Amino acid sequence: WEETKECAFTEFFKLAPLASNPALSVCQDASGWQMLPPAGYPTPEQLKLMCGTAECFTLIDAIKALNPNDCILVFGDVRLNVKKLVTEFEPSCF
Ligand code: NI
Repeated sequence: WEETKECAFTEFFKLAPLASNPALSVCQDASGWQMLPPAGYPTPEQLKLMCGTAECFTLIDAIKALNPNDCILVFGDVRLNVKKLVTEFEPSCF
């Protein structure tokens, strides 16, 4: 994956449909991990809760559906590659 190159700022606007996705607040509330605003990669306890929550799978797939680019999303001191995150999530649960 791309580990250095930053996303264009428009990458944030690509995330807009998640605000109309009911899986968003279910996953965030259940796990404590936030996509909006981005908290970055899940912490270990977060990931454990996400992997046991159906709606988190739904959300991650929803994010996949947005065609995230292979770049680093920067939000203050938060840095993550969303494309990497969503692609590696399911195996990360196993
Ligand atoms: Ni790489």
